[PDB]
Amino acid sequence: EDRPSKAPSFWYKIDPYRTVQLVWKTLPPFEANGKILDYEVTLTRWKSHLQNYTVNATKLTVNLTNDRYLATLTVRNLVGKSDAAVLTIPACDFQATHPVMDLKAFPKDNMLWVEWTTPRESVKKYILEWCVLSDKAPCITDWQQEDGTVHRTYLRGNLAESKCYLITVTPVYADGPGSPESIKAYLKQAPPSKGPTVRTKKVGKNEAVLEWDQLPVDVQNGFIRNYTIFYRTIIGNETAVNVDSSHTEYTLSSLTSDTLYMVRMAAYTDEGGKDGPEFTFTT
Ligand SMILES: [Cl-]
Repeated sequence: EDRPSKAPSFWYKIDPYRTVQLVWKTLPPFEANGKILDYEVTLTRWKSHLQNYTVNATKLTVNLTNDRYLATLTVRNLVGKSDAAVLTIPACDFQATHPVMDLKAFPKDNMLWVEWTTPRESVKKYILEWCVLSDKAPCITDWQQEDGTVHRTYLRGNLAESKCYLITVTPVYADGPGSPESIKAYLKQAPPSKGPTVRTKKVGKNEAVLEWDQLPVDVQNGFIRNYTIFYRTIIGNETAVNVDSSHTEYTLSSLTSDTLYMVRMAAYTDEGGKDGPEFTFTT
């Protein structure tokens, strides 16, 4: 046989000394060239001694100083160890620059494609992170790695429908990271799983002020384009009104004094709408 053909994809996440969570990917069999026994990591605090760890996992958490660190990672099979994958963990006082330009993300062939403008400087590699935005879950990111030549690609892995992904592309140079650039996108959108709840702020005699709360990101199932307010009387006709997606209050005009009105709202995505709970009041 032979040792692993390739060095693993290699990246990190840091947040307060500071705690760094080194992470890597599992090399495919046709690159691992055999059963993977373990991985070897080393971290050299600038101008200090080399620290090392061997693990049979795909992550490593350590407490580092706010100094700089050079990281190395080698996956090991029976025949030997793969080439090392190098990282530079920038000193706390590091200033990143040179972001990507014209970042954009769009679904095509059931895959979520990301593309940007290839920068002037020469890039060593790209890092694409992405998590599902929710109000009942933190931003836990999946990720991948691309060569410095790439300027158009797709997120590798299992992506969900009706889920709003926050994608981040990060240039990587020998020096450290470039400035990140993010963007929100869906693999496939769909009618919201819930409609807005219309309630009366200020009830009047010849005019009513209605308010509602924006749909939590998880129930939208796609970018909300606009709302729609329906209302009628027990014996009247139903009137519909369009409302900008940014509005949280609307004022019904031309209302009859001492009357009962019935109201309900709808939320619309690029793929349809959803009604909310019916509501009633009286002038
Ligand atoms: Cl990868």
